[PDB]
This record gives sequence, C-alpha cells and structure tokens, in this order.
Amino acid sequence: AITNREREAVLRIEFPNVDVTDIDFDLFQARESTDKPLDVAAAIAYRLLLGSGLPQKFGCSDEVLLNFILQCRKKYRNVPYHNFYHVVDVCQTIYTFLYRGNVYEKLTELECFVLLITALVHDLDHMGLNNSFYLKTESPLGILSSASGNKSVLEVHHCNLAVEILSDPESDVFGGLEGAERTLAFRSMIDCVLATDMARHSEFLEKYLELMKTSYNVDDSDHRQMTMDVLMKAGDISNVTKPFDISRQWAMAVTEEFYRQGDMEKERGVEVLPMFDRSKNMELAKGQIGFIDFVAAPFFQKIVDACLQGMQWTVDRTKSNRAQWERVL
Ligand SMILES: O=C1NCCN1CCOc1cc(C2=NN(C3CCCCCC3)C(=O)[C@@H]3CC=CC[C@H]23)ccc1OCCO
Ligand SMILES: [Mg+2]
Ligand SMILES: [Zn+2]
Repeated sequence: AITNREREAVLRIEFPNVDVTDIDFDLFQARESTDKPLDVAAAIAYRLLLGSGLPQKFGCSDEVLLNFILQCRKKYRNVPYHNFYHVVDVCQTIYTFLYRGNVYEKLTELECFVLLITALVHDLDHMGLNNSFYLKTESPLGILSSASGNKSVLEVHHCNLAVEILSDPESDVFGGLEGAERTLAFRSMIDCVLATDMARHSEFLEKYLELMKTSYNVDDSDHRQMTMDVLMKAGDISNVTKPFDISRQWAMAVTEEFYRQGDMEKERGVEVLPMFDRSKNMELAKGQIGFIDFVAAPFFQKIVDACLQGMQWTVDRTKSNRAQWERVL
C-alpha cells in the first residue's frame, strides 16, 4: 500500500504554464526544475491521464489511478535509462501519437486508455541489463525463461509485475471494466508489452505492414492489436523523434546504462558487444546514426506510409537529428 504523504506529494503538483500534451514537451527540464523529480514524473502521468478524460470513462477513480502510478514507480530502479522517467516519457509520447498524430481514429477509446496504462508498466523492474545478459550468465530470470520456453526474459517479467499491481483492487485501473472489456484490457496490455522485445522488431513490423496491404478493419481484432503493438514499439524507439537537445540527453542515458552492462560482462568473463564497451570508445553520434539507419528511420517511414499518415513529423525529426549527429562527427 501507499502512504498518504507519498500520494499528497504527487497530488499537489500542477502544470498550468507547461503543456504536457505537446510534441515539444521536455521531461529533462521538468525533472531538472524541481527538487522532487520522481513526484513531478508521477504527476505528469497522473495529470496527463486525468486531463484526457479516459480513466473517468472506464470507471477508474482518481485514487486508483494515483495508487497505480505510485505502485508502478516503486518497481522502477535507479538505472541511467530504464528508470521511471523512461516509462513516463513513453506514456507522454504515445499520447502525442494518439491525439496529435490522429492515431486515436484507428483505435477504440478503451484501447487508447489501455495503451497509456501499458506504457507505464512496459519496463517494470528493469535492472539496466538486456535479455541477452540473463541468458549468457544463466541468471535465475534467464533460467526461468529457458525452462518455461518464453525467450523474452524481461518482457514476461514486466507482464508478471503488471498483473501483480493490477491484482490489488486499490490499484486496479481496469477494475471498473467487465466481461469482454476487461479481458481485452489485460490481453492487449500483455500483447503490447511482449511486442517490445527488440529481438522481435522485424517480426512485429512485417506482421503489421502485411495486414495493412488491405483496407484497415477496426472490426478485426488483429488489425487493432497490431496497431497497439506498433504504437507501443514506436513510443519505445521514439527518443530519435524528439528535439536534438532532448534526443541527445536520452542518447547519453542509454550509453551509460549500456556501458555499465558491458563492465559487468567484463567482470563475469562473458562476451561483450562493441556497443556495451566503456573503456574502448565509440562516438555517441556513430551509435545514434547506426540506430536511426538500420532501425528507427525504416520503422517510422514504413508505418507512416502504410497507414499512420498523421505521424509524418516522426520521420522528419529523426532525419533532422541524423543530420545533426553527422555534423557532431
Ligand atoms: O547511441 C548509442 N550509444 C550506445 C547505443 N547507441 C545507439 C542505440 O540507441 C538507443 C537504443 C535503444 C534501445 N536499444 N535496444 C536495441 C535495439 C536494436 C538495435 C541495437 C541496440 C539495442 C533495445 O532493445 C532497447 C529496449 C527496447 C527498445 C529500444 C531500446 C533505446 C534508445 C537509444 O538511444 C536514445 C536516443 O535516441
Ligand atoms: Mg523493455
Ligand atoms: Zn522501454
């Protein structure tokens, strides 16, 4: 359970002069301009969701929504990248895809609510170590994954914790739903989180594009779910689509986390990939350009051209940042 000092420390935060729905929203400045960045991060998610009118529409009370965010926050660790700020950022970004990029037209209101909730649970208890680390080192979570036959080590873990938070009525944001609606809420959340495993990036992207070769059918379960998966994925690789100052700060965070993994691998005598090598050094610009060219740019370009036409700015900003990193070299 949550303490009343904890709830009130978040409840009292308001943003009258800072628009949390904007594509230019700067979470780094929001964090840096307070002495309580975890409270401000929780208030951004809370006010963003209450402001939309979605929780209220699905019988999710203000207290339950606030309890849920705080339970999620407790399960986020002090790591450079996969910390609470990342999921608040993903939530805020998906919101912009839905309501600034008009993707809300392609999904039901319930599915928009589920997506925003899912963003907040999608990396629960991440240790700043990737799936490969768990498998190479034969860690208890890796062993658990191998024996159960589910290769997405962290993603299954993220789902288990989401289901656990939601098992408590005081934090069940889906507690106000019933029957088909409730099943859809859990099924869609679980499928979205499982879709975030990057070892399955091209699988999800190509399953989506083939479904969109024919007319978009909202009556089709697969069409909606694949759209939900693509938006969760887009939120996850969205740091490339932000203003250069913001994009650079996420680039530095992911670099430091990756380097800490590499250092732990060196200490354990397991294989280290160049991307995770701290002592030897690669320019930040090079990492980002490679990331954009082989992953981020084709992803955004293909989904935009296939169906998500309103998300054109994501393609534009990624290119502008790619050009800026090229200048850095
Ligand atoms: O500049 C850099 N320094 C070292 C790495 N590097 C370039 C990579 O940068 C980023 C990578 C990531 C993620 N990489 N990968 C993998 C995806 C396939 C391609 C290779 C990299 C690993 C994950 O599995 C993470 C978890 C889920 C979604 C994306 C996450 C996130 C954010 C990144 O940059 C933030 C500013 O745009
Ligand atoms: Mg993840
Ligand atoms: Zn993530």
